[PDB]
Amino acid sequence: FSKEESREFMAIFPDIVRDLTDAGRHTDIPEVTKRFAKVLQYNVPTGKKTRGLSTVIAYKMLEKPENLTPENVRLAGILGWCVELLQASLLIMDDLMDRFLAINDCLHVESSLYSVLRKYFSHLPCYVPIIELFHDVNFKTNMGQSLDALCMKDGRPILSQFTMKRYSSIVKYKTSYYTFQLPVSLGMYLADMYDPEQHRQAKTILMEIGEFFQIQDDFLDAFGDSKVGTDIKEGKCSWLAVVALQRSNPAQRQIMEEHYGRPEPESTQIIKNLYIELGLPATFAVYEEESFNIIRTHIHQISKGLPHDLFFKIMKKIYK
Amino acid sequence: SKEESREFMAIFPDIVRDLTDAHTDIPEVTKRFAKVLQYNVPTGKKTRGLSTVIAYKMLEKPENLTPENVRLAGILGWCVELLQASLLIMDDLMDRSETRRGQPCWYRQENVGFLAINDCLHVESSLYSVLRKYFSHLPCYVPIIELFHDVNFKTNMGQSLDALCMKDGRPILSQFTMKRYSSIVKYKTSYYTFQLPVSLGMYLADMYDPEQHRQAKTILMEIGEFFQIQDDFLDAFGDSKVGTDIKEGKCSWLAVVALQRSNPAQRQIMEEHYGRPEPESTQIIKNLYIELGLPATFAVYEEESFNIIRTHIHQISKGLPHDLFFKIMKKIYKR
Ligand SMILES: CC(C)=CCC/C(Br)=C/COP(=O)(O)OP(=O)(O)O
Ligand SMILES: [Mg+2]
Ligand SMILES: [Mg+2]
Ligand SMILES: [Mg+2]
Ligand SMILES: [Mg+2]
Ligand SMILES: [Mg+2]
Repeated sequence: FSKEESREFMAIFPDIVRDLTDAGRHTDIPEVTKRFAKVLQYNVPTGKKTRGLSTVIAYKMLEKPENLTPENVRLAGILGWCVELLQASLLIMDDLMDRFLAINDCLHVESSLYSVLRKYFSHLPCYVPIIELFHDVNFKTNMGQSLDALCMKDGRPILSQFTMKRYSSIVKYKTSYYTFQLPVSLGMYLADMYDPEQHRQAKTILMEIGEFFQIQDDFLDAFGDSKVGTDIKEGKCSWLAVVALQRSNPAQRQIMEEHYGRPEPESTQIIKNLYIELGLPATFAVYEEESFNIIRTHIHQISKGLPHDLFFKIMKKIYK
Repeated sequence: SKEESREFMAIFPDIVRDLTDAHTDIPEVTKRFAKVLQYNVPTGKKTRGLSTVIAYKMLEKPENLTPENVRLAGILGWCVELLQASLLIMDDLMDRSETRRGQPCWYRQENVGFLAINDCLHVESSLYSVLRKYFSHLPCYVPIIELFHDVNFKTNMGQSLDALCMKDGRPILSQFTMKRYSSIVKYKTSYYTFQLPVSLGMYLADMYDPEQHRQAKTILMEIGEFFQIQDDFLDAFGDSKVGTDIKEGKCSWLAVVALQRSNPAQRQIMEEHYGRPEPESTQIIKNLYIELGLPATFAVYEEESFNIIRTHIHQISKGLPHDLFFKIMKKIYKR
């Protein structure tokens, strides 16, 4: 993302806060409105904002050059901030589950994106497709979070649940829909691209990119150079654990059963030692090459009048 | 009405099928979501859902009241019950309550706990899927979507304002003012309990006049305030549900009026004993409420508020039916 893109995007955030905390309306509840301004200011604008900026990039690469006015690029930025409000509601739910922030702040921040959509988009043709997309992505993300939770019982990982089929479903529902599909489908709708076949072709490639993203992330959690990775300690349904269980003989399976998802640092080292023994680094190297090649092929094959450069830009951001 | 109740209840199983049995690659989580809906949504009294059907039947032109349109009103009623189910799942986790209406709180069930947050967000999100299935081709679609999102935002402001009356599990009695109490009841309860069912009935009847919605809101916020004050009164003085508002340190009408009427010695009793777990501390507060004559004060408020609201309903103008607001009044005041 360019300096211009990053700065124009960040310039919108203070307007979003004023919009949601009823600036100019003279509210009967100033103390709780002032608190909500702090909830937004403290939790929404501080990250890398990759999902929000991806919404702007998608719109710029899908729209006709002649329709790329400062006004339309700003609307794309506002949609990007709606994605970042959803991201913030999900990160807040994570902070609450890990332990100023109240439990209902995640519901409140999620609800706030619909107020922003109504303010800026209610008179445009893309309004109902956009609100229906957010509704559907919200429901699917909740299904993904619940599927992830069904891999744990009484504080212990259920290793029988750690299948590649279940892993692929968790990544798709919990992460890929809101992280990869939502920004691109928002860009398409703002560019008045409603063709189901176009949305379907984009979704197919973006779910593939999303799966590589999460597998790379899972690999680096254990084998990256250090934040310090806690997936093993937390008993997470990670690609490493799924492939470990595929490759394990009964003795190796017993090591996973005894030491996976334990608080003792020694147990994390025992699992890392097993991942090394099982050749998960070499397996990841093969997956990375084969997955990159398949995704590059599918992007080159993209039809229905969709631009390739958008998907290559997204892919190159993940693989580098 | 028996017929109205049974008609309404007959819709629920279809809504569960719409949300779980219509994502074929993830059956374990759709089966679980059916159980979340079945536990939290259809048990006990469905007053808000049924009030949506009643409001519609009193707002719509008699000739337009088909079984099909009455069923759409019922589906909107269930969307209100879906919103309520989401709010109470979350509130019970926040307040660490044991039961609601005798049922163990959802978050307390095996292997839920803080996963109740995801279930809250999931149940709330689900009502928009119901709206899309049944209303996407009707003119009322976007107004109804916008009303649900706006009421959710306002209800969250109410819950957060309620929380600003507590610090580290201790009530902040300086926050217990009638103006703060009125604002909590308006945002936290009255919007989703009273405004939402009536505004849904109006939209389904193609009544979009902002002035009509404004006139309805003014009366329904007044009725909503008496409703919660009566509820607060009966928590302490009702004949045994067992009231735990004092133990929980709630910003109740009783606590607010007690602090208004208290001399400095009586204030110190509230400061020492309000929101404490000890049964003797609840007894001390109840005894203070009796000493301060809160029963007589409630009796006077009940009479005066009934007369003021009745006068305000007589003065309602535009097309709004007076009989709807009198019927709601009769249901709350029981006269
Ligand atoms: C946003 C959000 C989660 C709102 C909850 C609204 C409601 Br309704 C909360 C219930 O209110 P309260 O806890 O004061 O009494 P009780 O639990 O019925 O005894
Ligand atoms: Mg990770
Ligand atoms: Mg409660
Ligand atoms: Mg509460
Ligand atoms: Mg009560
Ligand atoms: Mg209670």
